[PDB]
Amino acid sequence: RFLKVKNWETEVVLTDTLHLKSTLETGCTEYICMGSIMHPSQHARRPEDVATKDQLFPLAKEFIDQYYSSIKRFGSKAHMERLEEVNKEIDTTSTYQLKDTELIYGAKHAWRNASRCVGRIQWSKLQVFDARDCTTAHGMFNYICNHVKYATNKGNLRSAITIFPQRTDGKHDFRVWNSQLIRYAGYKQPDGSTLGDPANVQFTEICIQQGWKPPRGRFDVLPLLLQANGNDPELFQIPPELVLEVPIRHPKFEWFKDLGLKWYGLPAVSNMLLEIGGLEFSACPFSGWYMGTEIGVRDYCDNSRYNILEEVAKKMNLDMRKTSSLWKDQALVEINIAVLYSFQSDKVTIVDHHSATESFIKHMENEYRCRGGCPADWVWIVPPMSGSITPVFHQEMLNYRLTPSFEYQPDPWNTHVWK
Amino acid sequence: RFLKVKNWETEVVLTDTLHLKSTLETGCTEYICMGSIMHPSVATKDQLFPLAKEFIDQYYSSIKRFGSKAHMERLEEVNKEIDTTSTYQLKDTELIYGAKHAWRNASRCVGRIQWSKLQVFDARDCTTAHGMFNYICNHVKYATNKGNLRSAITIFPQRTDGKHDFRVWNSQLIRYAGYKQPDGSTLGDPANVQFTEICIQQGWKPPRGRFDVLPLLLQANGNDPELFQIPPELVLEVPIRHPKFEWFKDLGLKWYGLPAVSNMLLEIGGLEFSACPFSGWYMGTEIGVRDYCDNSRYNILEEVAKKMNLDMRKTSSLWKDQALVEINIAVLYSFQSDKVTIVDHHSATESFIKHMENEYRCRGGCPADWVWIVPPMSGSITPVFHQEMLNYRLTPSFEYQPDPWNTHVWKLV
Ligand code: HEM
Ligand code: HEM
Ligand SMILES: Cc1cc(N)nc2cc(-c3cccc(CN)c3)c(F)cc12
Ligand SMILES: Cc1cc(N)nc2cc(-c3cccc(CN)c3)c(F)cc12
Ligand SMILES: C[C@H](O)[C@H](O)[C@H]1CNc2nc(N)[nH]c(=O)c2N1
Ligand SMILES: C[C@H](O)[C@H](O)[C@H]1CNc2nc(N)[nH]c(=O)c2N1
Ligand SMILES: [Zn+2]
Repeated sequence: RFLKVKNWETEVVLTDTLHLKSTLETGCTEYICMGSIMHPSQHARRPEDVATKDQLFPLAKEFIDQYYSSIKRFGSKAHMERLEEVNKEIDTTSTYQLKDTELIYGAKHAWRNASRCVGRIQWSKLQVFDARDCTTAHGMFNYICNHVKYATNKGNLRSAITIFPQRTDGKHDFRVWNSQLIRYAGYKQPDGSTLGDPANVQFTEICIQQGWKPPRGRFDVLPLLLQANGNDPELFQIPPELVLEVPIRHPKFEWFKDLGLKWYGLPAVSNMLLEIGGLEFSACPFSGWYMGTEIGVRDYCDNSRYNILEEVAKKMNLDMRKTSSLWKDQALVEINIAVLYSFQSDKVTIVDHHSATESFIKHMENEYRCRGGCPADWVWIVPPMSGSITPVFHQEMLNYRLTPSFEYQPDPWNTHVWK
Repeated sequence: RFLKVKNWETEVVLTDTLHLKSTLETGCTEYICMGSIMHPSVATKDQLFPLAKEFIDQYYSSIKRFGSKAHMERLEEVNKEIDTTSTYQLKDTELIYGAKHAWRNASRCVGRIQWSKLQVFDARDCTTAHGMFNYICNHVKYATNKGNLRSAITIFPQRTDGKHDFRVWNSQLIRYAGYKQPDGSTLGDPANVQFTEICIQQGWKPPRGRFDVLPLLLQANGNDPELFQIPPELVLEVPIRHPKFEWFKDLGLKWYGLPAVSNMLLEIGGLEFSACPFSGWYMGTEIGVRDYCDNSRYNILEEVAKKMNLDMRKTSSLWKDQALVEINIAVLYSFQSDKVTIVDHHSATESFIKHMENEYRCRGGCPADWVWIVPPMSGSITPVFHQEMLNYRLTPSFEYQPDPWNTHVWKLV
């Protein structure tokens, strides 16, 4: 059945047929909505490790069919032969291998399918680095360094994904143990408080426990912790010259630069899993450019993060006596003004939440026009500040799960059998 | 079957068993989620007993009287009525309980920590629009309480055959008129333009100004609705000024103190109360963010940013964001100075989190609509933003109904 979505600010209605292709459960039922659960479902597509032939082949035949349908070649010579080819590979190795073209289509369509991503207007501009030949942590580190250098591009950032060998039996997983390629360290204090970034206290302590000598500051770039083919992970320090960083100053308040804050320029998620025709790529660092709110709202102001609202209000001469002065809201805007101004001053790519949300509505129209729909997750698309004065707030959205996709995966130290 | 929700700021984990009690659809399916759709998707005898049995069993359970003599008698008494009359009548106790639980069950409402203190006015003896006006006037006075606002609902007879419905045509009991101009602009509140037209056509002579309190349009027993002017002295209003910007008062802005929604439908035990205006007090952002800053509303963001000298050339200045905060400060300060009840979005979200935990503890869950609970500004810095929530439809519930002018078949001339 068709389904309609409406924008209550413009009354534009869109009709969704794409959802008929959705594959995995969302977690919801007709009696219960789970649209604010972080991980609602666990509906995978095969047993975690090596499926049987009748379990893996259907998923592959699905993806190949879709890819050749994409390129106006359904049922053609290449398509029929490829099916037989994947049959014989599965028969002989219990898995199969993607062509380079199929790998790129797959990567680009996982992004296009990422319902939580406000940035997807860019989806077809992704640069894919094939690292499926990699065999060691050292090689993993080389591929990552090149990723970082390409994607940073001196501040004119470029979207990229690097794809390491697919999972095979689960014992031989490639993993980036860091959650992002570049994050700051968090240090548990003697008095019980925390220095650096609290999100990373546990990882930061794994690194120290692994032999990292922490400089023990507020903005200590963490080492890379890389796992190849199921071995114990290994530490690597990213060459500093490759880590672009922006000092936060404020266009008006000169005292702001004296708060001593900076953030890195490149967001690069490295703990997610990419899924293409039954194949699972457990290591696939991908990177873009920040929306300003990701730094200034969440990274700086969350309570279990940097928590600098506290101080920015003091230096602003604000009534911190009661909430109704809205001192939190007022500092929160100034901080985000500063992040945007600092990144733009240093000609480092960044997008504000007004431009980004506007782009996503344009993207949404585009998709409904040519594709029959566009999975979008209102809870994540709406920026965490000034929600209702952005155009996505008044936009109805359908959420559903298309493949290929990015998926979550457990932290490798919960499941790693050490050597 | 249990179900868990996590707070990702505090790691508190609550366990929802109450969700098994729902039997109303959400519009979500197993493979699509519709949690951001505004509106997803009369009874015969056969349909009615089970709904009534459901509510009566629930009521006698709530008072530790389940299976009692008085419980079984009420059930049989209810059955008799649905046979003899095709409907039935709620007791006064049942009505109060139902009214309060509909509030308790309203998943989009962040102010439900107050649910048990609802003052219920039984207006089921009403027969005419003039009767309705009297009841509403006494609702407004009382709830307003000279600025010390008190929650209250007034409940009118209930639907019978669909033909003799009571309706308040107003969407709230106090709203400002809106006049579209020949040049395309709008005077007053753009949100109420259509209802303003309806009133004018019914005979209302508008002052055609910025803050005209609309007249009540009251329908009783399925008759044509009638106009009535709320007595001006019962409409408490707050002039909006700002504690720092002495120029803010020059915007000439004011709002009414009493938010009082009147277009919804109250469902208790299969009975439909199509007129049931209810009221509480404001969260600031309802006025400061959605009333004055929604582009389709009073839209004073441009004007406020002007008078702040902000750089309005590029969005990344965040002038919009900056002007929004100041309006919302001015709203809270204005109400607190005139000692009219109001809650800011921080305090309100903190209270709802306490309320939710308590309701999991004592009730086994608490249906909540994250898309509506999260304030429309500064979301991530309020605790609900990080709170996982399960959404499902318990009854009694408040429900949406179609606008009366889209379905009313007229009588006069
Ligand atoms: C190019 C600039 C991009 C911007 C501005 C952007 C923006 C965002 C933001 C703000 C979020 C929510 C993050 C949070 O609040 O925690 C998000 C989610 C996400 N983004 Fe993007 N993104 C960009 C590029 C990319 C690329 C290149 C990929 C992968 C190819 C990607 C994949 C994702 C995924 C998979 C999620 C959510 C996954 C989940 O949790 O289920 N993004 N995006
Ligand atoms: C006393 C203080 C109250 C506060 C602070 C409050 C606050 C709110 C807010 C902010 C909303 C969202 C409105 C929007 O942003 O569009 C809401 C929705 C709602 N409130 Fe409350 N409210 C209060 C009292 C009540 C009472 C007394 C009732 C009924 C007896 C009630 C029933 C509802 C309902 C039914 C909805 C959502 C209706 C829908 O599904 O659209 N509220 N409330
Ligand atoms: C590529 C990219 C860019 C950006 N600017 N932001 C991004 C945010 C996420 C993201 C998704 C879910 C959870 C989290 C936080 N762990 C981040 C992500 F995957 C990729 C992002
Ligand atoms: C009683 C009460 C108090 C308050 N403070 N707020 C309330 C807001 C709504 C409401 C529900 C749906 C949409 C809208 C938007 N006009 C408002 C409502 F029914 C009742 C409210
Ligand atoms: C499209 C979207 O679902 C819609 O605008 C909703 C979102 N959340 C909301 N939340 C509140 N409090 N009030 C609203 O009107 C809305 N509107
Ligand atoms: C409980 C809630 O679903 C959770 O905190 C979500 C809400 N929306 C979000 N939205 C974005 N963009 N990023 C997030 O981490 C979250 N967290
Ligand atoms: Zn849902």
